[PDB]
Amino acid sequence: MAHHHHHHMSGTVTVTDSTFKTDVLDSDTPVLVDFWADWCGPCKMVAPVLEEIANEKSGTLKVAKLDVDANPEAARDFQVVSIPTMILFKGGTPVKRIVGAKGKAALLREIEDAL
Repeated sequence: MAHHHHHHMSGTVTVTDSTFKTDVLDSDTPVLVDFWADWCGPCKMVAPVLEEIANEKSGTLKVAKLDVDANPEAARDFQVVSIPTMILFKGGTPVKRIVGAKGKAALLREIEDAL
């Protein structure tokens, strides 16, 4: 029976729903979740633009993603009409929400401006 693992070390990782309340909820940090495709089309465009905000933000936060194609129920559950959707959580709660495939600048404004 192996308990310890070497997966947590991995930076960007998708957090399951059952583990969400164990990771997000538990942790008291701003969880950046993105509800888009399986990561290929849009992710390729929102790859750098997203990394920028993270690089400037800090190196502690966590970036979670989910493939809508596989988890379509989760989309509608959180009102998701567009593919490039994102929700800025904080302590297991949707404090902010941003949607749209734009540059780091704009994407960054959608947050602060929304705050």
